[PDB]
Amino acid sequence: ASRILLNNGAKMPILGLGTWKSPPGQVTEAVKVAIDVGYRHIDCAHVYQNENEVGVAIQEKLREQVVKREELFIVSKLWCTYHEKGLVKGACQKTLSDLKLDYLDLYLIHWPTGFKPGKEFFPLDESGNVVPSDTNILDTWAAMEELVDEGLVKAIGISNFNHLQVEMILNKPGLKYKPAVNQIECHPYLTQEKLIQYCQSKGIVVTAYSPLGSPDRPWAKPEDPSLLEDPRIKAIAAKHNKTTAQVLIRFPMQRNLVVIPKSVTPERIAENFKVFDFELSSQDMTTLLSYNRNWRVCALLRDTSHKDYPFHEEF
Ligand SMILES: NC(=O)c1ccc[n+]([C@@H]2O[C@H](COP(=O)([O-])OP(=O)(O)OC[C@H]3O[C@@H](n4cnc5c(N)ncnc54)[C@H](OP(=O)(O)O)[C@@H]3O)[C@@H](O)[C@H]2O)c1
Ligand SMILES: NC(=O)[C@@H]1C[C@]2(NC(=O)NC2=O)c2cc(F)ccc2O1
Repeated sequence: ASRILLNNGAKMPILGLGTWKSPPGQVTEAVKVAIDVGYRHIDCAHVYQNENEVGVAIQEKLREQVVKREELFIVSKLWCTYHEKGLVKGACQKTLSDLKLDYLDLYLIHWPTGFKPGKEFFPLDESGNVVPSDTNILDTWAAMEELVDEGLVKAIGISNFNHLQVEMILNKPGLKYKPAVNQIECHPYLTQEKLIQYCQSKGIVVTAYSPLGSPDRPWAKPEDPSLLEDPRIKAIAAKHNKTTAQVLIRFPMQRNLVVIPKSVTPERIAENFKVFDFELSSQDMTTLLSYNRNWRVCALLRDTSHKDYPFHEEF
């Protein structure tokens, strides 16, 4: 089945296109190709600095009647410098304008960490530390709930929240809407069994980011593990007559996760979508899970001092 049921009653395509690092002069065509080939979920963010260009593609394909808006599932995130109650609505509307939408299917708090508002996405003090905001994530969550009540977003969620932070929202006094999704890093080197189990036990759908290991991450090093070239994973792919990437995408799908591989390459975009025609065995799945090494691509290493930094806790 191509979609999963959220706790807001809407359905979310379990496969989406990521857009972090997608160059602004390539991402319009990437999203047009993705929708042409059958993608119905696009994962976006203001901090990616390319929403206008993603939006151009979405609008053209609506205009062309390639797809209807009801059939698309568009996701964006609230960046850390906009956690203040007075800035949330504005941030959302700028993203909407850029994406040329009148609503988001899903809007996520991008990180539990709030930063000082301003032009800079990573505001620094004179000694190099990121400057935090005094806003806490419970007041940020209430502002996200307002967005629902104003019709700007159909669902709200969180990203990069650890289990104690998910729990804090779940136990927020006067909680109005629970989070629908927690978007976290997840791949065979970071399998996240504990956090996923917790979120799913709570009815919260987990989206797996960097499922291919983010080989274009800016800080990659030639000696890092490589999922795509791990011969153990190659072997499993070979056996199923699929590519390694296809295996890496099918893997979270069979854990009842949503997954959002990024590509701006038309051939790979199509490749990545042909994952609905084969099944990994239970054994394949346990084998993939065994490769966990708690290897994190996205650890926000410029702000490990934040009170709300999520990755000091085990999960
Ligand atoms: N919530 C957050 O904090 C957060 C954090 C990280 C990522 N994300 C989201 O998750 C998405 C996915 O993560 P990611 O961008 O870090 O990386 P990823 O999706 O794990 O990997 C993308 C890299 O893989 C390459 N690639 C894609 N398909 C391939 C295939 N079939 N064969 C070989 N190489 C392939 C891409 O190349 P080309 O593009 O050159 O084809 C690109 O270099 C992001 O784009 C973003 O939407 C969210
Ligand atoms: N260092 C990190 O872990 C995050 C990763 C991350 N990528 C992503 O998709 N979400 C993120 O927040 C990102 C994206 C940016 F545009 C800029 C910084 C950046 O930092």
